[PDB]
Amino acid sequence: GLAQEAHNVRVLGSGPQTVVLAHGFGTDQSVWKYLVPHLVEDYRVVLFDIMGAGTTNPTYFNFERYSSLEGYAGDVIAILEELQISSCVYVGHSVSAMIGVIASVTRPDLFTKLVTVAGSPRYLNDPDYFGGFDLDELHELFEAMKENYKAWCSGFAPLCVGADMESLAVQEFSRTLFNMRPDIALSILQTIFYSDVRPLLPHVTVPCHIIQSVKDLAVPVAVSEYIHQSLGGESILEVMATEGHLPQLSSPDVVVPVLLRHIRYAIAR
Ligand SMILES: [Mg+2]
Ligand SMILES: [Mg+2]
Ligand code: NA
Repeated sequence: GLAQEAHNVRVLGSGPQTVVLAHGFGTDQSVWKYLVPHLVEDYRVVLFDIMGAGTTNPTYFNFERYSSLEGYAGDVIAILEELQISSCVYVGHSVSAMIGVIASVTRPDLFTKLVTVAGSPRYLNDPDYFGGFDLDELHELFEAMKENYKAWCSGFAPLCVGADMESLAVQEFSRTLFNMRPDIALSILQTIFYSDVRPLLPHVTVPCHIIQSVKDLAVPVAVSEYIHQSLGGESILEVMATEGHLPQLSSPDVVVPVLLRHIRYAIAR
């Protein structure tokens, strides 16, 4: 299939229950490597890479399509229809959280449940909302990406994963970051940091399970609280006693059980 080839779609497990695992910026579907073995016995598991990941063809990259998160939401829908999947649980890491939120407002029929890991509808600050970042901070971040991409990746990965340089996850993430073509990495990260999905949250109807590390460089806990307060369907908040923006990769011993519970169980009342 077209989307299956372009997004490295892999379908594992078995059964009528389907779980889609969608990774965030700088990594790929390997971010789920410790969760997948605990799902395949009970679920059909759909893995894919978002366009622009270092595992995808950079000559392909459609800069206009991916200048807005709507392009990534369209990709999710196209993958499910190409796979003829009419219903799934969608687990979205970082940017893939809001991508699933957007896809669920366009096509609520495709999702029985959203599970977000370190999602945020807005990273910039305004007088009534603290996203965590201001404009000149972002400017200097983007200039570092342009000036020395390898040095940027090497400094960014430990801060993002929230661990020392020699952490396994830091080293994995350093490598997947540096496999992105620098102009594509910059374009995607600008699309992410300048997004605003806040107006869409009240229009969500799919129940959402909102997960993050208590200490996440990219997501203040107050943002997760804001998501819970703004969503138009049922939702539950579970802040984890972990540090890091890729907690399913760096702290799987405790984060995999959290994800399993929220994939498996419905919100009470
Ligand atoms: Mg991201
Ligand atoms: Mg206001
Ligand atoms: Na639904």
